[PDB]
Amino acid sequence: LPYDNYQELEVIDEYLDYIGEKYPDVATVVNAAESFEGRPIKYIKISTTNFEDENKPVIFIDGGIHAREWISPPSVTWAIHKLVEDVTENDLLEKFDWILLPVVNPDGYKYTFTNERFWRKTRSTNNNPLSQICRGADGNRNFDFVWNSIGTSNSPCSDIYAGTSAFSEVETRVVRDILHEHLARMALYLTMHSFGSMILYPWGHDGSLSQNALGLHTVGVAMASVIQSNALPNFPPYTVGNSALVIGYYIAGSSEDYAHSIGVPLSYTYELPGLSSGWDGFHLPPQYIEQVCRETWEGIVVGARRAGDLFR
Ligand SMILES: [Y+2]
Ligand SMILES: [Zn+2]
Repeated sequence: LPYDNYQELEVIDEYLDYIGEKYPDVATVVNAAESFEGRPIKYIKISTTNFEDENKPVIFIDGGIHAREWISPPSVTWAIHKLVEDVTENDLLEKFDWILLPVVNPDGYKYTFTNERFWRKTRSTNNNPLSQICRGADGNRNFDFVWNSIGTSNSPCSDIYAGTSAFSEVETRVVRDILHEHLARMALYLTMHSFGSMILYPWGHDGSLSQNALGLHTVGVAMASVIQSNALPNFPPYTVGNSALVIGYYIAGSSEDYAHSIGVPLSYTYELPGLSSGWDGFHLPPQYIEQVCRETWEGIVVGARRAGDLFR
């Protein structure tokens, strides 16, 4: 178990393989692709009907796009634990099929363990020689959404580098392929990040509302509310709202915006808690990991329920 520590990439990976092997009648692990460096990228597919009954919408949750945000992956694997290992909300398996990608960017995650704790990009290089020095691209700037128009830098060494082109990163292409393959029945998309205790929705490039703003801000407020009553007295309150207006700046190329631009009705970027305003924020004290994973699961429960209502 040990949700008492931030686990290594191999541990997270081995966990999906454990769920896949132990509960094959409800879970299926798929090795999407290979990261830039050769590491397998994996997600797990949970369904009590083998993804066959298309009348059941899909819930897609992912984390680990940003290497340094360590609290992100365990929140995703805790959802996997709650969906397969300790099912206390049976209606969630009845009503939906699920896809969870704990770590979208494995080369960057591992690298925060082996080399630099606060690296955020991927670890790719390209025909351009300067990429030998400046590796990777900001994954949450890589999606084809007004790509590179704002919130980025053309320097391959910037941490907000958008990549050589939209979806130039295989890690980002994996998320894309999931969105499209399940677009028809995807009721909700949650991409987990850190930190700020925030639940953000499109649009991130200009801070304007989308046609589905009412539902977005209603289900968020409802998720943020259940978190709050399950949270620890010392944690800050959740802020719900438009991504750009809450986060304070404009960003082009996010996965949340991209997912919304192609039709996913409810798509949010969850900025999990941090207790220090600086780099320390990306390292919520370990003793809190199981708590943040637990409360965040209560948010996911309310949000998947509300999203199911609004999808029908
Ligand atoms: Y460095
Ligand atoms: Zn992030």
